[PDB]
Amino acid sequence: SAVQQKLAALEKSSGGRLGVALIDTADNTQVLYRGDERFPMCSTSKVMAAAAVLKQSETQKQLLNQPVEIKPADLVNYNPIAEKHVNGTMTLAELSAAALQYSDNTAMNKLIAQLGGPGGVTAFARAIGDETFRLDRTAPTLNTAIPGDPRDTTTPRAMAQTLRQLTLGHALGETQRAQLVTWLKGNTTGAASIRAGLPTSWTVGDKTGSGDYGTTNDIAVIWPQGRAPLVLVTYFTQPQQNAESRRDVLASAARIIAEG
Ligand SMILES: *C(=O)[C@@H](NC(=O)[C@H](N)c1ccccc1)[C@@H]1N[C@@H](C(=O)O)C(C)(C)S1
Repeated sequence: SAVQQKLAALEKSSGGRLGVALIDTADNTQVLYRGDERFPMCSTSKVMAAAAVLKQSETQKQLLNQPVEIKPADLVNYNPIAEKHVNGTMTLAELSAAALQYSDNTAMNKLIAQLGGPGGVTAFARAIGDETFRLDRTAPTLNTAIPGDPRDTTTPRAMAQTLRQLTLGHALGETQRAQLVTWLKGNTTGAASIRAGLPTSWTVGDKTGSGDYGTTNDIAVIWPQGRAPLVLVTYFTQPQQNAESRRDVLASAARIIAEG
């Protein structure tokens, strides 16, 4: 197509490896660029963890109100919210909000522990039909993003298909799906990524990701006004370990997609 040429041109101008997957839910067509290649998810895998706890809430009705201790030894590299409740407690609802809207790594590790380890997160992915998603490590070592390392990776095709079933499909209950949609719309970390390349009248819920080798990710569900919703995944990684983040590439990919 024409989007393929411009995405390939954007990737050439960036010096890195770009992966894009779009699903238009009006006709279920797919716009893929390197859609079957493996990319490090970094903190875009947090959506899987929050959705798995939400799935647990379908049986444990009062699970999200359960308090969880935040002790100093739980602190890691980036804890913007959990820093404020040390020697106190946060409920699983506020931990999911801290993980999704502020990318709190301590909040993520608390979701992983609630699920019985990273194997419990991958289990939820297989239970909803995702055979590519694999979580192998806790935060922050899941952000190492070594080239060729299969740990903590997924493909754009699989992540877009899964994100649709969670936010638009019916892998979750209504209260759970609406709670996940509300969380993603309140994200505070994606102003410079997918959101920066979309028409400002479009409402977006998204989750960003960052890691070593300049890894810059963003997955998003997009509601255009007067049009069926869309799902967009943008993965980007770079050859140099000390590479700087490239959120501008994610915006440019979204603009190329939105024009399509
Ligand atoms: C996952 O994406 C997380 N990233 C990390 O833990 C990295 N070790 C890191 C990268 C850059 C600065 C500090 C730590 C969290 N999610 C990122 C994001 O959404 O962009 C993050 C920078 C907020 S940290």
